[PDB]
Amino acid sequence: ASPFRLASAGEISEVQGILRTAGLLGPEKRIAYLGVLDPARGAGSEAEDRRFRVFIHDVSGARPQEVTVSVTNGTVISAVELDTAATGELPVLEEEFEVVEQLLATDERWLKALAARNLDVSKVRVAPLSAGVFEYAEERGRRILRGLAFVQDFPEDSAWAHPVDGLVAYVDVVSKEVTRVIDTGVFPVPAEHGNYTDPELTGPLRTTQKPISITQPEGPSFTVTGGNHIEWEKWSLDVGFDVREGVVLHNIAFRDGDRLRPIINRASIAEMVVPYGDPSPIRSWQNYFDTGEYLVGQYANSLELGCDCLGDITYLSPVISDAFGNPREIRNGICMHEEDWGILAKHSDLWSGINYTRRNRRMVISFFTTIGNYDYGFYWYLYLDGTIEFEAKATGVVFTSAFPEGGSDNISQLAPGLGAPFHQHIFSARLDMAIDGFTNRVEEEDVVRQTMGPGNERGNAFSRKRTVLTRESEAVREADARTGRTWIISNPESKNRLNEPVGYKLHAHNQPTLLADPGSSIARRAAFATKDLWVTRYADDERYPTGDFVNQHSGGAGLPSYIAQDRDIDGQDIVVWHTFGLTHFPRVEDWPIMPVDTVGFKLRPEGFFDRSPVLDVPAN
Amino acid sequence: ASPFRLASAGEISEVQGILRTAGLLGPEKRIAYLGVLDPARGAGSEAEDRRFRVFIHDVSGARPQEVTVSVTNGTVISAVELDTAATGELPVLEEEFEVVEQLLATDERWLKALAARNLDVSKVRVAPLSAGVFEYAEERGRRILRGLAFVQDFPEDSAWAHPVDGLVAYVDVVSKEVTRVIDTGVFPVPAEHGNYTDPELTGPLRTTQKPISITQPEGPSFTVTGGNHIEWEKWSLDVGFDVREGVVLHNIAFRDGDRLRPIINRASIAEMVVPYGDPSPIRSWQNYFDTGEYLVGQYANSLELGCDCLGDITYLSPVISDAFGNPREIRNGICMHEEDWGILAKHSDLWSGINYTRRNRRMVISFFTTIGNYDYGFYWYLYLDGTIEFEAKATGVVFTSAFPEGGSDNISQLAPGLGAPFHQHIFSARLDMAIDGFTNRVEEEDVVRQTMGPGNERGNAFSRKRTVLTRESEAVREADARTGRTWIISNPESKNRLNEPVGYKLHAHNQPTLLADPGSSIARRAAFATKDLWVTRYADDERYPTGDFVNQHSGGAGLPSYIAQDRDIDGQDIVVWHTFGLTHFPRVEDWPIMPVDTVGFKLRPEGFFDRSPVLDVPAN
Repeated sequence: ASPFRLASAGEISEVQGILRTAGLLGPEKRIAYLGVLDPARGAGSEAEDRRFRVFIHDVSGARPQEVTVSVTNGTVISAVELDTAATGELPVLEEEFEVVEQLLATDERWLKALAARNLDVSKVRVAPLSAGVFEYAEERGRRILRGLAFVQDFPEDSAWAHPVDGLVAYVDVVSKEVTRVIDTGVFPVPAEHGNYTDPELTGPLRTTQKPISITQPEGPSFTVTGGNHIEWEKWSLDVGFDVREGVVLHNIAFRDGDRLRPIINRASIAEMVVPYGDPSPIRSWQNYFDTGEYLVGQYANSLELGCDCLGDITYLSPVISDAFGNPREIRNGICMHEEDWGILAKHSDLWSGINYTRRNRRMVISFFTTIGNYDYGFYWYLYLDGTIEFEAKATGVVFTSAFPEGGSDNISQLAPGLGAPFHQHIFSARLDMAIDGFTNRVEEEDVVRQTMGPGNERGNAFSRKRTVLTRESEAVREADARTGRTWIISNPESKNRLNEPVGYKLHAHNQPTLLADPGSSIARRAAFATKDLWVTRYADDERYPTGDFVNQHSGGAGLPSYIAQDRDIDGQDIVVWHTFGLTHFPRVEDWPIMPVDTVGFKLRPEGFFDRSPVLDVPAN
Repeated sequence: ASPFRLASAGEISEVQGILRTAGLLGPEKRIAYLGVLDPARGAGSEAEDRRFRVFIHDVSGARPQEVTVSVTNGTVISAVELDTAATGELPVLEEEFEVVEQLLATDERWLKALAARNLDVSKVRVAPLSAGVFEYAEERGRRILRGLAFVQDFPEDSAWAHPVDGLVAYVDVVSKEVTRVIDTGVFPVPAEHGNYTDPELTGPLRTTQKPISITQPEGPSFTVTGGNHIEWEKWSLDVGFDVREGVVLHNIAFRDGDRLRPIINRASIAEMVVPYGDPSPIRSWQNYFDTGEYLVGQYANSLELGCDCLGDITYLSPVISDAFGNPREIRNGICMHEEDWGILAKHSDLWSGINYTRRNRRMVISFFTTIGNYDYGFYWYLYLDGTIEFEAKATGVVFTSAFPEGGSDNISQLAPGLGAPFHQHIFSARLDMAIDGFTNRVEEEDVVRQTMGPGNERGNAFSRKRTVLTRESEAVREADARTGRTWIISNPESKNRLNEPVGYKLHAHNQPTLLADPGSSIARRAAFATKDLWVTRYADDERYPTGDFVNQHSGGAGLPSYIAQDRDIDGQDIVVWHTFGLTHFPRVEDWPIMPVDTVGFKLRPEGFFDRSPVLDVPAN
């Protein structure tokens, strides 16, 4: 049908079948990751060769393996044994989070820690956080997780309101042993509850809200064919889904007259880091790689009609694989609908007497993911005028700590005795560019100010400078809001009627990048977050900014290594990597449940079309 | 009733009556401006003393006058004669724009200019642009306008498509004489039409768009009392309207429990400049002060249902005064409605098993204004969580020129032989702060990075610094996106339950400010645009960043002078002035009609409330 179609339950089963028949899926193997591979560069090869990539964990202690399978031919294409102590461990497993509370419950030094605090073990919940690479040399090669405790007064209580400070415990999940229990001191456990559902806290619910009914009596303007192909207002694309990256967009093209023009080949949020700014030994190791370590698409929520998505909604229910190879369906995990977006263009002309007004619309493709305390919304927008935008919505419950008596320079106080450490939410978007084809280049555009004098008189002139990025070694860029720095991706071999290269301009929000000291562990492991834009030559194996195995890997694996190749990017098949995020100094208004905050970027046509592409929109 | 209510037709008439009876409104007087004054600082004075301010122009040649009237008592409170050659001229009059095409039509040197270009005078439209203060010493004291020609092939033709380059003419509108006609050279007149209504250009209109129906079967959630008082989701305010500033917001307060908390006293866009970056003598003088010189609210459009504002709309029809003192009604000039705004807060908790989701809503108050080629949308948003946001939407038709053969560093080409000079759209918001009262202060917050070492180990810590602005002379600030610079406005005498000052944080977009050389005419006249934030001590006569008489004034009159007073702003009655804008390098996609582009800012609660203020929102 289409080589970009969503993986079916049948295919997941066939992989389990092929892995089983080839002796790779024994009773002790666990699938840490499984996802389809994208078709190869060279769409000339006719015939579907639907391949999958599988990361197989081993519970007895044996070396894990990276396996590639071809469901079409029913064979295993390759299988490599992995040296995790070198290339990094595999993604964490759902079944492993549950082991850290169980193991520590019967640990003598943990129980002694809780006794000194008069805390009942049946009420202590332990949060299984990923472990970076720090001092501890005995963790190398071993699959570790770290726990932090939160007291839950009753089954429906928000344990986040009761952090147990001064206590951390490392645990080896494979051999199932607690490697350490560190107790720096006793901190009072914040007693105030944080139950945003308790009528005591909420007070009487407002009755002033009248309904806002959004419908489409004739149905949506977009069509879905082949399960995931979308056709909307001249736009064309395929909505894919990977258990690691979540929603992924393929073949984004625009129908310019009698021509389907490609813009972006593949787009996804390829990584996401949440570094913590608390210098305390109890949290200085805290860094979530939501995409790399936990796999974003795995924890996707099922969206509800009227609550999560309002209007005329069309859902997609992606198919994931559980740890044993059985197909698992995320029902209504993808929302799709069109939205009104105010005025698109308007002018009341005095001379002609013509009054013109046109409404704008955007299409929305979204999914939500929950990862421990936080929930994130991923939104992609396509507008009538050719603009493409991405938006991340951060919500959920802020990670808490104890607010030290003397106050703190790295923690916010949210209630009496309750703290919340400073952190960032950093995203990395992978944009496989196909601006009117694969011959693309990136130019950095700066505004330039002119001194009053020769050309200038009056001193009113100002210009713009554009330098082309030619080699990968000079494609690592920093933002500059003062000079209005932006980046244009063009195709030198495709020109508009004015005989100028077609292009698209990238507008960043210019928020701060990674604040962690340059020599820190997190700086090395998340080097991508230290710069706003990276451009690399395309390669099939260069998929993530942090590499393929992020969990407990030591650093350098992603972009810093790809970039060292110093490949030519002037008029080639390039990939743009945009770093963007939020610096969060939690405020009282964020407790007990955090209201949505947002970050993103957008891409607008820069001489792509011959004139305005929305001249043919009617007036409803 | 309420001293903030909209000026009625009756009051406008009474002013005409009082001005007439006092011999100030003779047959030769023209009202260049008329608007109510805001109540005095000291709301203790009971009894309405509804005053008005009137700028009276004189057509015979006599000195204009600034008059203050009290419609309540039926008397003229004060009347001063103005020396325009010193303090600046009055705003331009509608009846004066029409004189510049008529005068030049019978001017020998103009006709000779058009003859050399084989252009028929009955087809040449002249655009009456405001005149700054430049070389010409003979313009001082005289009321001047400058014209630029555009050919209109037929009555419904878009003349913007046919700029007549190399030609400018200055005209004295009061004595009605053409002072100069400058012809630098003949430029080919772009022949391609730009009629976005012509089916040739539009092609067949799309039929793929299905309706999006937005209704409210039970009516809106907001109430309007006293003609302009709004009560919506704990929000309280008065929607005013001034012919110069447009929509103005008064007494913005939030109902926190059994308490109506003030946040902002008065908010408006007090100035707006559109500088042009073309160094050519034909346009190097071009600078629109949309608010200062043309009066934004005067050119407000009447909004249509379904086209301009969609949903359950409630209109306000402000009353302006024509040039003779007669009440003129702008029907449906103000749109008001509430909008759904996605997810407000959401979390699916593993430990408690509780799945929480709440939708967000924003209220919208908007109006649109047309000024020559451009149309601007002014939008104010109030969200459930206490966030306040402003958004300017730029559209219309780009001002065109001839694209020089050798190309240009300050002009964009939009079609064959058709150019469009570089420019900016700069806005200035005046925020009269009343954060929980009038004892406010402004702190500039910067993110601070920490070196790996002592407190830090691991090098993961990062903080925030906050310096208070105490004297007006140190309250002139520049943005810094790299360190995440923001500004918090707090009330040192009001504290939250954690015993910390209540506040609100200002988030700017960090776009570039004025690019014009420091010593230029426009830099002096629009000094406010050279810095992102200004804070001044409140005073009744300090109303605009550019002063009271912007037209042909030489510079320094606004903020640079107010600021020199060096008044204490630490815990006083302060006013925040935020500069924000768009740098526009027109692209082909902007021709023939420009799609909406936006700028703005927002203010979010920073420890204002004791906890999240949206805990009581229900789940519809």
